[PDB]
Amino acid sequence: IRLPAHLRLQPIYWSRDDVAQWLKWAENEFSLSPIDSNTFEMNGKALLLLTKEDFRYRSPHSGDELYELLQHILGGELQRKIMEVELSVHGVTHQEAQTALGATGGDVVSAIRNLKVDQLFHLSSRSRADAWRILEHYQWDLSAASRYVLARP
Ligand SMILES: [K+]
Repeated sequence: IRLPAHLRLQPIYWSRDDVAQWLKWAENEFSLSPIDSNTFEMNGKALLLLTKEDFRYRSPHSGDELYELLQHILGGELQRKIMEVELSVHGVTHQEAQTALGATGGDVVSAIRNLKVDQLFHLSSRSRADAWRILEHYQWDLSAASRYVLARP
């Protein structure tokens, strides 16, 4: 039906109060069994990281419904992807994560690798093929690849 204010923002901006308000909205809109407000004590970012099994454990009556709503109706899937990209590539901005996912078609794996080469390339005068060499050499661990180039004699 109609989503309330604040619930219209992306889930990554949902506060812990917004999440409780979301649960209330879904309960009334979908005639769910009463959901205790202390069932998801976390903000919208955390919410996106729970698995479907986690939603079922926390709400046996409605967990799977809530997951599908959040992830596949309210845009949770893309926001989980951008958050994984941003957290897998230190130094990446949120806007940059969105841009890289779009540039790879929602392929999280390609987007992370593309940003890792960008980040390592940014640390020195070495070329992009040099940065690729060090990343491949270090099994795409950006932390170790970075320290290799920073600690050269
Ligand atoms: K590029």
